[PDB]
Amino acid sequence: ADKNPGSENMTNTIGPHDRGGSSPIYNILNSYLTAYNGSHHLYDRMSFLCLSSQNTLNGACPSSDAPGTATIDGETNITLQFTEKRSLIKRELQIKGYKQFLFKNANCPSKLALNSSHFQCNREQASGATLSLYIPAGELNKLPFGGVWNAVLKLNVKRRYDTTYGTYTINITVNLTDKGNIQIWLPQFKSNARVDLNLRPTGGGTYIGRNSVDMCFYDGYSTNSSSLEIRFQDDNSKSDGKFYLKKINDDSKELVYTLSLLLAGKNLTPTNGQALNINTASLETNWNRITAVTMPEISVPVLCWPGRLQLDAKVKNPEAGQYMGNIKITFTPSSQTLDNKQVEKNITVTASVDPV
Repeated sequence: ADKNPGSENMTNTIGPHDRGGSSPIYNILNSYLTAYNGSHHLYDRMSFLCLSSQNTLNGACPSSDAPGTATIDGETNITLQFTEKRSLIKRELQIKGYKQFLFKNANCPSKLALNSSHFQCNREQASGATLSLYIPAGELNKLPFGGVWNAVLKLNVKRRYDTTYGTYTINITVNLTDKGNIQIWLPQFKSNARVDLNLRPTGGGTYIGRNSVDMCFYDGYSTNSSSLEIRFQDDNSKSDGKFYLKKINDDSKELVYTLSLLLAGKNLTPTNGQALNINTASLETNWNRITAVTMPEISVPVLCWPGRLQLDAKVKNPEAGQYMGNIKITFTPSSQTLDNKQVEKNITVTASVDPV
């Protein structure tokens, strides 16, 4: 059908793609018709130019008509800046671009650089042209961490050495997950987290203690997840929502403690085995130098939801000795409904009742 060139606004959503795998080719435009007319030949030399030759804000690539009359065969390299939604971190990816001409009586489907001079097919003038844009295989692998990476590609649509018809504004959104790196990060412990309750006698057989453990909940997605499920649980599940330390060498002797959690500005009170479901929108985030669980690498600090877990004990007439228990923390960040895996972290909790 006939088509008159002009400005257009487009949207592309890439993904979700997980950083654990190599990224495949992503088609942004495939032989998209930019212009065509069956009677005249005003569209016999369609060209596409970036707005700047080096500034990647909206895509950097040749910003004027190629000066040589020689046809430039092949594809144009476009360097495009992507900004991660939450972190505001900027990185550049390559987009490949090319045009193809349409002729009424013959076929010359050579790919031409966006900038190229026009040519005739068997002495015939083109009647129109298509535009193709894609992200080459492997480009996303360059990105440093999971998140929502956005770019706005801009190309002016032109009749070579003549009228500029308008601008194509192409919004590209890359949903880059990093599932293998979803984790509960503990700044003070690479492994085997342990806290002692620091019990001290206050007289009358009463013992009081308090300590805390810092953690950060990381979704491998720059905190773009809209909700999280979090739970704290211990061995001694006796079904009363309480947490117990047991005397080493004497399981029958127990010691009760309680938990409170400052989760990114929200004060919570976790009870044994009760899952907490929190909407993410109002939660604060912190930057943490969180490392990869295995691979792929997280090369630069990432956003996460910080939590300070406080353990309190006020205990009456406990028997002297060493006590120990475990807290199993589980975490599941929401998803657009794939439905992420649950991850965990274990904290060894101890306490000494020492009347000295």
